[PDB]
Amino acid sequence: HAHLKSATPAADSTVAAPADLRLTFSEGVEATFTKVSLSKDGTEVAIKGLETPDADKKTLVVTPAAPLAAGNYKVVWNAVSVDTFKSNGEYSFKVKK
Repeated sequence: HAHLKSATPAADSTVAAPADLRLTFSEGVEATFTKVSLSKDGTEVAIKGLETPDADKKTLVVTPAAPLAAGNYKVVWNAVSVDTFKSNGEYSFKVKK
């Protein structure tokens, strides 16, 4: 099972808007089969297809379709690991103007 070790922006951080979100897991994850829901104050934020840039597939990149405006974001993730276990979790962060 893939478990989330760290993310950028970090959980409970307040940051300038990030270019994308990067979730680093304890096991490789499958970008095709993993799903992420990004929302702000209870409204869906559109994202692109997911990606794992590294050979080991341990960092998942979530790219918003348009730049992130200020406010309170929630990330709900549903990972499929490279050994094909499903796991899920969630966290939040804030974007400042």
